[PDB]
Parts: sequence; C-alpha cells; structure tokens
Amino acid sequence: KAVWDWLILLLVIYTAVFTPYSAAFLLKLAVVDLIVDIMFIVDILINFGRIAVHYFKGWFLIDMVAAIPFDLLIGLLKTARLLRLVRVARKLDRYSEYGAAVLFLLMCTFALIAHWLACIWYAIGNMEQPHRIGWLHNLGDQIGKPYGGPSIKDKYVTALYFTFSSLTSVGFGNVSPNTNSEKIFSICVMLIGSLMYASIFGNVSAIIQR
Amino acid sequence: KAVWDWLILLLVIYTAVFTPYSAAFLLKLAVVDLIVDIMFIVDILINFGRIAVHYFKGWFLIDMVAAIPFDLLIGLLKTARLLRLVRVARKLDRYSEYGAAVLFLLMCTFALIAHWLACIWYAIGNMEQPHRIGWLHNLGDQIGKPYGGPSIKDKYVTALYFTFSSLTSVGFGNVSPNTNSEKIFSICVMLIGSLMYASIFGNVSAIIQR
Amino acid sequence: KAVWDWLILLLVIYTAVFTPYSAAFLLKLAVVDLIVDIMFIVDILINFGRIAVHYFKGWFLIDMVAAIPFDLLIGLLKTARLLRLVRVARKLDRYSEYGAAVLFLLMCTFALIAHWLACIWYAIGNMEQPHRIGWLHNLGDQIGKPYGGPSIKDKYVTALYFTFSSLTSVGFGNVSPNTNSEKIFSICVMLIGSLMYASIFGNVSAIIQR
Amino acid sequence: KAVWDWLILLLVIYTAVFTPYSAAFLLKLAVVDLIVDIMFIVDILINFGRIAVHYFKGWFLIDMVAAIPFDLLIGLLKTARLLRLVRVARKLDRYSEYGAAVLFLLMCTFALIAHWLACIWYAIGNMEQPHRIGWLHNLGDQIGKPYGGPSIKDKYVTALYFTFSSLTSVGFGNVSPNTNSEKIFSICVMLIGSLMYASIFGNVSAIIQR
Ligand SMILES: Cc1cccc(CCN2CCC(C(=O)c3ccc(NS(C)(=O)=O)cc3)CC2)n1
Repeated sequence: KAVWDWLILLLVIYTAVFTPYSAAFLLKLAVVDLIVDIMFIVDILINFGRIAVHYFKGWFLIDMVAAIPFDLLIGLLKTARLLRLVRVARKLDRYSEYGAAVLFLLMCTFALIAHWLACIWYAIGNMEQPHRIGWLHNLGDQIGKPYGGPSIKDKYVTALYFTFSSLTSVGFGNVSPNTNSEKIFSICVMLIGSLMYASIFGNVSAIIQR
Repeated sequence: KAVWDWLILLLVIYTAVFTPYSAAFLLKLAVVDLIVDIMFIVDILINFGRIAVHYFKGWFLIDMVAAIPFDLLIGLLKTARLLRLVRVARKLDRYSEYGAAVLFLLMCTFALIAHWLACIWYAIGNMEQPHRIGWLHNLGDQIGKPYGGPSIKDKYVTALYFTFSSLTSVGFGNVSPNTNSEKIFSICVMLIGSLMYASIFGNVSAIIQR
Repeated sequence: KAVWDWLILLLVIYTAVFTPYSAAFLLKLAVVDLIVDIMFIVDILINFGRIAVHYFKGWFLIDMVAAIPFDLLIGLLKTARLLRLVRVARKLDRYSEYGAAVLFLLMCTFALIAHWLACIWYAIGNMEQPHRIGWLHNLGDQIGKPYGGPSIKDKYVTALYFTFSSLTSVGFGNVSPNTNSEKIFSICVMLIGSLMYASIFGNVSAIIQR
Repeated sequence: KAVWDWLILLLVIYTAVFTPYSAAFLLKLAVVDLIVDIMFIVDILINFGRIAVHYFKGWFLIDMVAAIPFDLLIGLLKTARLLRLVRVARKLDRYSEYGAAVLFLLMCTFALIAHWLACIWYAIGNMEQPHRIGWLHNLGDQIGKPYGGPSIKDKYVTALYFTFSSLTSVGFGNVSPNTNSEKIFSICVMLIGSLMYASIFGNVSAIIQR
C-alpha cells in the first residue's frame, strides 16, 4: 500500500498517454492493455469489512464504469478508461508532499495537455484530409512524401511539435492553420495556453523560489 | 434585481459583440437587436419619485443617448449602442463576489478586445483592398478562393485568429502585416497587447491563488 | 518653474526621438531643432549668486557639452545632444510622484528603446549597399518596389515594426535576419528585450495595482 | 583569495564556452587551453597538511578527473573538462553575495545554455546532413552558399540565433525544424526553455527591484 499509490499514478499516466493516442491514431500493445486492466481490477478489489459501504457511496460507480471492459465502431468506447484520472484527482493529498513530485506532476500535466491537443489536432486534420489545404498535405509536401503520405510517427511528431509551439507561443511558422476548423481550434488552443501559462508557469516560479 | 443585473450584463455583452461586428462586416437577426433595445428601454423604465430627481442629474443622460433609435449613415450612427458598456462598468462591484466570475469576466474582456481589434483589422483591410499586397488578397490566395474572394465567415475567422495570435504573441506567420497602415496598426496592437495582456493575466494569476 | 520641468521633459523626449532619426535616416525641420536648442540654452541660463559654484561643481560640464553648437559627415557630431536625456533622470524626483506619469514614462522608455533599435537596424541594413540578401532587398520585393527601393516612410515603419515584433517576441515572419551582422544584432536585441521584459512589464504589473 | 577564485570563475566560463564548441564544430589555439589547464593544476595544488585529508575525502577526485590530461572518440574524451563548473557551483556563497553579481551570473548561464543548445543543434544537423530537408541545406540555400556550404562562422551564428529565438519564444521563421530528430529536439528544447526562462527571469525580476 505504501508504494501502491505511486504505481497507480504511473498506471494512470500510462493510460492517459496511450488511450487518446490509440483513439486518434491507431483506430484507423494489447497485452499491456490487459495487464493494466488486471492491475486496476486488483486496485478496485483492494479498495474494498464495514468500510465497503463508504466506498459504495463514494467513488465506486466511477471506478467501476472505468474498470469494466466494453468489448463485445466499438473502438471509440475505449475513451471511458480516461475516467481513471479521478484516482489521481482524489488522491492529491499524498501527491503533494515533495517539491520534486510537484515539479514532475506539473510537467506531466503540461505534456499530457499537449498530447491530448495533438491528438485532437490530428483528428481534425485526418477528418478533413479526404474531402492541399490541410496541414497533413503541407507536412507531406515539406518532408518529401507527397500524398501514401507521412508515416504515423511523422504525423504524431508534427502534431505534438505544433501543439507545443502554440502552447509555448513560439509559433515556428513551419505548421500554420489554414482551414476554418483549424483556425478556430488554434484560437481555442491559444486561449487554453494563455490560461495554462498564467497558472502553471507562475506556480513553477513560485515553488522554484522555495 | 440581481437576476436583472446579470441579464443586463448578458445583453451588454451581446451588444458589445454584435454592434461592432455589424458596423465592420455586415454594412454593404435585426429582430433580436430590436428585442434587446426593448429590454434596455424596460431597464431604463424600472430604473426609476424621490430617486428620480437624483438620477436625472446622474447617468440618465448617458442612458438616454444609448437608448434613442437613430432610424431616420444610419449604420455607422448605430454604433452609439456601444455606450451601454457603462451600464456594466458602473456596477462592477455587483460582479466581484463569486471570485471565479472575475476570471470569467477577464476571459470575456480579453475575447472582446480581440474581437474589436479583429473588426478594426478587417476595416483597414477592406478600406485598402479596392485600391498581392494586403491581408485579404493573401488570405484569398491561401484559402483557395482567389479574389469575390473569401466568404464573410473566412474573413472574420482569419481576422480573429490573427488578432489572437498578435495579442498572445504567437505570430503564426500565416497572416502578417504588409502595408503601412497594417504595420502601424500592428505596432499599436503590439504595444496595447503587451500592456493589456500583462495587466489582465497578472490579475488572472493573482486570483488563481485564491 | 512650476511647469518648466514638464516642458523640458517634452523637449527632451523630442530630442531623443529626433536626433537618432536624423542621424540614421535623414543623413543620406531645422527651425524646430534650432528653437529647441535655444530653449535648452534658456533653461540652463534660468536655473543658474551663492548657488553658481554649486552648478559649476556639478552638472555644468555635461549640460555645456550637450548645448554648444557643432557648426563650423560633420553632422554626425550632433548626436552628442542625447546627453540632455540625463535631465529627466535627475528630475525623476518629481516625475515619479504620479502613477499615471510613471506608466506613461515606462511606455515612453519602451517606445524609445524600440525606436533607437529601429534606427540601429536600419543603419546596419544600409551599411550593406556595396554588396535577395538583407532585409532591405526583401522589403523592396515584398511591397512591390524592387531596388530606387522603398521610400523613407516604408523603411522606417518596417524597421520599427520588426524591432517591436522582436522585443515583444512575436516574430511575424515578413522581416527576419539573413546576414551575420543582422543575426548577431538580433541576438543582442533578444537579450535586451528579455532583460527589459523582466523589468518594464513586471514593474507595470506592480504599478497597475498601485 | 577572492581574486584567485574570481579568476577561476572566469576560467570556468572560458572552458564552458570553448569545450563544446571545439567538440562539435571543430571535430574535423592550444596555447590558451594549455595555459588554462596549467592554471587549474596550480589551483588544485593550492587546494592541497592538516587539511589535506579533508580535501582528499571531498572534491579531490572530482577535481582530479577533470584535470588529468587525456593525451595518449579518442579526441572526444576532452569533454570531461566539463566537470569543472562544480568549482563555481560549490562556492556560490561568494559569487552570489552581490545582487549585480547574481544578475551577471544569470545572464551568463542563460547565454551558456543557449551556447550548449546551439552545439547540440549543430551536432544533430551535421549528423543528418550527409544522409532540402535539413536546416543546414536551407541555411546554405538562403545565405547564398548552396551545399561547400556555409562557413563555420555562419553555421555557428545561425545555430545560436535559432536557439536564442526558440528559448525566448520568438520563432523568427528563418530556421524551423523539418526532420523528426529536429522536431523532437525542438520539443525538448521548448520544455527546457519554458523551465529555464521562467526560473531565470523570475529570479531576474526579483533581483531588479532590489
Ligand atoms: C509562454 C507563454 C505561454 C502562453 C502564453 C504566453 C503569453 C505570455 N508570455 C510571457 C512570457 C513571454 C516571453 O517569454 C517573452 C516575451 C518577450 C520577449 N522578448 S525578447 C526580445 O525575445 O527577449 C522574450 C520572451 C512570452 C509571452 N506565454
């Protein structure tokens, strides 16, 4: 139990990294998914004898709905496993004792927001690709693989790099929104990044000043 | 009356959004504008026998100027409705108790400043267009609609996206000033955005701690 | 003498604005500059028997060397008039009483640094006359006036706009250094702008609350 | 004694500047670094009979490994002289006594981080070059030196300018990543730049008001 919470935090990080990635990119390893589901089942079993009634009124419903496999496009239902983040949200008391832990958690949240926005950006680009104006076509032209098209690794790296540059307000000019949906998404990302800097990069300075 | 105050704030936000838009874009529904005008007349009616003399020498002239209809250019004279913003600026104390409502108001005023600057940017672009130089011609080339050029949706979205990038200091490089009026406007927006952005988001970071 | 300090401040701002501009751009009105020099001579005269030795011991040398006419590329010596800028520094005792005055003065210093860096940037870009390389040739190509070349208005506005984009860290994309001297100057501008952003726009965030 | 270790700080800055530059750009004079290592041998002799065992227990081995000559990948082993900054890290009491000294040291470490990132960026670009995609090819085609190729001066200046623009979040658009390795390096540099820029310049803004 002493190291169970940090293992669950790592598990939540893994699923937060690889669930939106699998939804956006790979939908078009399984054994690791089965292993992590088994570990979360073990966790919920441990969570349970006069206190089980308290758990039932508490977070039992959310953990149960996030732990039940949905196998019977059914692949979009796997998003429900993103509900495991409530475990980290509710156990913040233990995850706020060390300064290095707080720094690592802040970078984890920053990288996760960038990753989720990258998945959304690729979703938009791939939705609009079939119907020379989108960012995917320009990327393929500028990396020497005209639309075939860029490999999945190239698309993910470009999406993450664009999202990081927009969040950090560098705006490299390599990747620029050109369609109305891309422009509106970029406006939303600019607003999100403004709020995220005002919070996170003030907190980081304040707790480095410690 | 508190519900009435919040309703008046909502209508003031609506007019601050839709009268500069109509002045900049739509010149060359209205029933909602008429309804809002009737609601504002209702507000100036409920505003009022002992206190009537007190208010008559107060803001009443300002409210009257922003309430009279100029339906005898009429379109540019209809911009007098922007004076209703004092109806919100004069009782901001009623909008400073929730704490998070102040954050919402700061986000709203940042978005409103961006929208007004977008309308000014489009006004400059349209006043220069008839005379490959200019943001409208470049936008028409990029978007795939060479100059009748881009639709009003594309023009407004591009203007708002450019203004947001300039205020947030991203500088995407998709749209960039190229004419002397555009360059001077961009210098003014750079100064104004630095000053505002710094003030607004310093306040936002301050209220995040609470 | 009650309002003489503010008038002298306006004259100092004028000379700071217009001496580097004449040194860089116009070298290739006189009456206003002559009137300003006469007014500065009047200023040193009026503020001059027990206290004469006090002035002789103090700022007499700097005030004198910044007031003697240089008439006899000899106009390059007129840049010594920038030593009059120390008068606002030594009268910051009174110029700092009002918060609005402090904010206006901070914006003035920011704009003056941008203007001086614009003059230096144009000077650097104009040293490369003997040599599609350099910001002046790119500027001429962009605005449809290939080298003739752009007018002095276009050159000054473009230099000021590039300097403002660099200092604020927007980097619009039209103007970008392409020569080792330009790149090194841009690195220096980035260092100076980081130093001033840490100073000017932290002090502004402190001042606004005050 | 203070003059001695301030000279040692200057020597440490010299070697931190000139070790990665020689390791990366000149992999294809020795009197200065011979003098520097002789001076550091003199320093290790000064550092040492009662206290000799005290130093032997402590920093003796760290200072010895960074001072032993490596003459006998063979030329790459000289990067071990980059453990010498522990000399200035271990004695921050003197170096941080003055506020102006801390300001100068913060500027120096920011410039050093930019220099190291420039060396890494050039190493990546050079390892990718012999395989219009790389940044070196674009630099050569934009500077007027088609790939021969740009001189070492041009390559170093361009790398340093790109690194400074990325750290300061300008993103000029002249140099932008176009390969997966370059994009990953840029993402990591954006995270690093956010952290170091925020920490360093929060410290700077704390210092200036003092
Ligand atoms: C990082 C980040 C994420 C989201 C929003 C903003 C907006 C506020 N955010 C403050 C730091 C600024 C900054 O880092 C900077 C400003 C001016 C500079 N001028 S200069 C000549 O390049 O040194 C350099 C850096 C950039 C804007 N930010």
